[PDB]
Amino acid sequence: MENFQKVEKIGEGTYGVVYKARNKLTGEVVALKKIRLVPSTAIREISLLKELNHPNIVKLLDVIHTENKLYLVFEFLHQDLKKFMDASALTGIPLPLIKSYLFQLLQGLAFCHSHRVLHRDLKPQNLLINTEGAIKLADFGLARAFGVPVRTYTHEVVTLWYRAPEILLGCKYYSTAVDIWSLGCIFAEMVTRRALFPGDSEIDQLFRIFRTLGTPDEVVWPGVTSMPDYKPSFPKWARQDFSKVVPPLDEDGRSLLSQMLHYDPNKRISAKAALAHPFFQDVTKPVPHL
Ligand SMILES: Brc1cccc(-c2cc(NCc3ccncc3)n3nccc3n2)c1
Repeated sequence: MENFQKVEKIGEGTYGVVYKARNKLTGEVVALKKIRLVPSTAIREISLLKELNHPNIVKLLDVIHTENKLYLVFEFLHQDLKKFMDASALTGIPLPLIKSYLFQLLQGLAFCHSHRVLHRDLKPQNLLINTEGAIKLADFGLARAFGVPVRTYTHEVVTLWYRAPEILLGCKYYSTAVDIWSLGCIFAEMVTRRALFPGDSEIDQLFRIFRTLGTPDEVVWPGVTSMPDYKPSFPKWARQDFSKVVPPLDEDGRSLLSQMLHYDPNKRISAKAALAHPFFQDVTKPVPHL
């Protein structure tokens, strides 16, 4: 905390304020995250993340716990995907770059998932990009450490847009499939230049999902009608063709996206199988203009 000079507020994250900072001694530029409460379970979970190192995962440099306050020190990246998508609304991200980013994000997932660590709150705001054509996932593993609240510490609404349907339907246990759902929602958003499912409450989110993909049933999703927040009185909507949902996307893309958005989490494609999908046959790594 005093080992760091604040350079600038980046924003108010899920768990606290996020700062760009400089290591006062070493001069290293880092992202400093304050985690508002701390519990031994959290400290032990966090420490395990220091080993979860991968080029597509923002590096956890240190955990500082002093005076019952908690700070996480990460590798700093200059830009996130949400700002990048906004900045390129006029023209859209070129497909070769969307493809490269999707490819790298799936690599990040495949790595963490193989160590059985989930993100659970993937969203454009925590996908970070550099001037080298790289993209990295920020805040991996934190949801398991600190929970995911409804409001941030500054009362901002945590988005539901990328939340998997099994969460919304009140599953007690999350699998890695929840991240593949979020990431498919982001893939669709990069392609169309519009969020796929911009829900503004849990039921609005669910009902937006049903409107596009069909109200799930026992045929598409064995066991769905027995989940805690499922109701027989949900309206029954018919599925739309993906040709209509993500129009410009080619047949490989639409086929991969559909597998990433399968209702049944057990059927939803894994990150590892997604990397082998023919969509990625001609993948390259362009530099974004930035
Ligand atoms: Br607020 C908020 C919510 C979720 C993630 C981040 C965030 C942003 C960046 N940098 C992107 C950025 C930097 C400066 N200004 C805007 C965005 N970094 N870099 C390392 C971790 C990290 N976490 C910030």
